Amino acid sequence: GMKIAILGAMSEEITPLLETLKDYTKIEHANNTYYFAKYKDHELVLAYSKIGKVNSTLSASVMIEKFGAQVLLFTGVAGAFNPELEIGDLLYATKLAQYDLDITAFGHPLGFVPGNEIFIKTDEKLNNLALEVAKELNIKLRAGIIATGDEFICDEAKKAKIREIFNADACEMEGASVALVCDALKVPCFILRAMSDKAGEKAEFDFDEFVINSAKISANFVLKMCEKL
Amino acid sequence: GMKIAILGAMSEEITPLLETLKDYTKIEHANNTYYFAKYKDHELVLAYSKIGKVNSTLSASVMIEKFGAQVLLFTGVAGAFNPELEIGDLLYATKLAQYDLDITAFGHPLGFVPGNEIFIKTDEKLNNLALEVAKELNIKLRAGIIATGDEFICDEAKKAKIREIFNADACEMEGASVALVCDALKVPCFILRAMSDKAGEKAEFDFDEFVINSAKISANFVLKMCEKL
Ligand SMILES: CCC[C@H]1CN(Cc2c[nH]c3c(N)ncnc23)C[C@@H]1O
Ligand SMILES: CCC[C@H]1CN(Cc2c[nH]c3c(N)ncnc23)C[C@@H]1O
Repeated sequence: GMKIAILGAMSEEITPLLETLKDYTKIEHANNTYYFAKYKDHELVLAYSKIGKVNSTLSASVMIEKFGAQVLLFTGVAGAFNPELEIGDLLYATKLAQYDLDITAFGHPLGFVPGNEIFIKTDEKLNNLALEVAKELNIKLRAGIIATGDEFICDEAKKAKIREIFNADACEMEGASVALVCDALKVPCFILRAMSDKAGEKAEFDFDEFVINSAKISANFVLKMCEKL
Repeated sequence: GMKIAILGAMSEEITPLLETLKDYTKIEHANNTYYFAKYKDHELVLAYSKIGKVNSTLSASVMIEKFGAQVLLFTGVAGAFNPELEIGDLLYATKLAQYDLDITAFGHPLGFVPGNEIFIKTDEKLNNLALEVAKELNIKLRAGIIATGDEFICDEAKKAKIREIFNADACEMEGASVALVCDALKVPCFILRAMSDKAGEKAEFDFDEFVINSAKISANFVLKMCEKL
């Protein structure tokens, strides 16, 4: 009966969970709304953070430090880099980096600042739980590296560069920051993304067309994981 | 009295305060150390966050949500954009933006995400307090706009662009994120920076030469502000 945080970046990523849960209580905090529900005897706290690294860092910190979350599941969409990924495919992050954290003028690798590492890992036990849920429900699930930064990527050259440097399978704007917070606060973290676009030419149009559906796929999956916790 | 958080990004920005305080208690939390001291009968919490937006967001969130800080003073160094600023000069931020928060592909202004604003303001009463301290101690103090992002700027073209878009007087990697956290959590925030470099060609060398001294200037000033709180 651990307290579980479920976090997305946008309303579209969390609204499907709220509609499935049906009954919940709202609390205004940190210029946002935090939702509280009981799901199959688990206390849940849910929110969308708003877009980007700072917003998602704040929400993760609030869910743990203020509301006492003991596990955090992130659900949302992402831009696909690995050519085997199609729109709608699920990817969980084994590790994540910030591609736009840059003090390389002083000789450091891209994504590195003193005191930290380039990559942050997610929780092994949660990742193994996800694999058993995927097997149980006959859902295709890929493991990979996610590159996080505060830009919407819609450029083939930029995509290729980030993929080359970090061996990244997808990009988004919240994962590495959320995973960093959870690691710092000793909370098991799981980062799941469904592909909404391929992060190249006209990715903005694919995102618009597929965000609602891809968000539902990821949302469903994390709610099934809550059952096995 | 109110509980005061004093936050920097690097050891160089906070160590001068610790040496002045002499006596304090260290607590390991959020993969970092938080320092607790009494200064002229004011309860302080101090830390350096480590570099960048995510790290500084986390520390500000911890200081407020976990440790109950009621006011937050940020102290450190910055890269000067306004040509009237010289190395060592003090600038407090009236407002701040994230120059590298970019969903402009969907038509939004640079620095904007839905639910937030382009600029975040600092606390008027703290800024006026700083002006009285500057007058009292005969210290030159300038007000300006600070642009925040996760890159060390050492490029005249980048400097010119950020200055043009945001009317920014200086740049750094933590201010807008810290100010955003404080605003979200209803905590008065003050952001003070002493110039370490001019953010152009060979800014890395100027930073190295002047960081220790510039950091001490900012650190001294925020400690004097604590006396008037
Ligand atoms: C408004 C769009 C930005 C949302 C969607 N989300 C994930 C994402 C999907 N496709 C992406 C791409 N091509 N680049 C970056 N990130 C993403 C990150 C922000 O919360
Ligand atoms: C590795 C050094 C970067 C430190 C110093 N700090 C302020 C700063 C001074 N000069 C700057 C410039 N030209 N660009 C960005 N930021 C800065 C931001 C990071 O915490």
